Amino acid sequence: ALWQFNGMIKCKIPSSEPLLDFNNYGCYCGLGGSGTPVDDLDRCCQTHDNCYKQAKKLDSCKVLVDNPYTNNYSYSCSNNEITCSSENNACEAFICNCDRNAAICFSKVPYNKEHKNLDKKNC
Amino acid sequence: ALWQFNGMIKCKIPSSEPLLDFNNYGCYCGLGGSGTPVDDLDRCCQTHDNCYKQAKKLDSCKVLVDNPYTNNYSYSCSNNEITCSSENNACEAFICNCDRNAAICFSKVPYNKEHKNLDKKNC
Ligand SMILES: CCCCCCCCCCOC[C@@H](COCC(F)(F)F)OP(=O)(O)OC
Ligand SMILES: CCCCCCCCCCOC[C@@H](COCC(F)(F)F)OP(=O)(O)OC
Ligand SMILES: [Ca+2]
Ligand SMILES: [Ca+2]
Repeated sequence: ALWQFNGMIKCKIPSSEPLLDFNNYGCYCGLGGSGTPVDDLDRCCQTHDNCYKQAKKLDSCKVLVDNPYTNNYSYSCSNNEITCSSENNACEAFICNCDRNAAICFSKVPYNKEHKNLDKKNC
Repeated sequence: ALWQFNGMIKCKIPSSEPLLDFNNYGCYCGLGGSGTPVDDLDRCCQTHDNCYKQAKKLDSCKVLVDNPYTNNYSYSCSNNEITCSSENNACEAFICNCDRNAAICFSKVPYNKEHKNLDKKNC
């Protein structure tokens, strides 16, 4: 769910409030997403969005009541490393992987303040 | 919470249904507990019970709405190893530790079918 993803980014980037720092960034970070990513961080978000889309196609996900945003899964952060729990069922394990890859990506790319709340008339 | 503890024991003992195998065992495994533990597994349960008691004394726990049984915390199981998440707050981190130590203990001691549903008139 959204809360585990928030916690994953803080595990990788301890100094951030992700929901504040990464939501509404570029053409992909935030609900939805269209166009050409404006930068590398925006590219991370595009991959993550494709990952959730991939996930929804999954038979194990279509059976669940909740979508990738409210689908709680299990993970741990210890020493700034993320571990998706083996207790997660197929769908949850897939989302956890999507979220874990994005958190790592976020922590590896430059952040451009100018792309925050990006004028979606540039997407 | 009770559900994470259940999941922790299965992480260590993949062949079990803990709620079925370990509840109602000896004088300590299960809600409550009094007397002299009947065996090593029962001793594991006594330590775990003392651990929750310790936890409740904790200032950070007394502030919470829920007791150790319904207090959700975060952890992962990967390769049969348990990791308490660093996202857990003081109280949750303490319970997770209590639960993790008990799961490991359970997996290290012999199980005696004869102590199941132990005649609490022997406690
Ligand atoms: C007017 C309403 C528009 C505002 C958007 C609603 C706010 C809810 C947030 C939804 O969250 C969208 C999102 C969150 O970004 C991650 C972070 F936790 F760090 F913010 O998914 P995405 O895959 O797009 O990010 C890569
Ligand atoms: C008539 C009602 C009595 C039945 C008991 C209620 C059932 C709810 C279970 C409560 O659970 C008690 C308990 C669970 O044992 C762990 C396991 F998940 F493996 F079962 O805590 P404890 O510290 O004592 O174990 C060491
Ligand atoms: Ca998006
Ligand atoms: Ca007990």
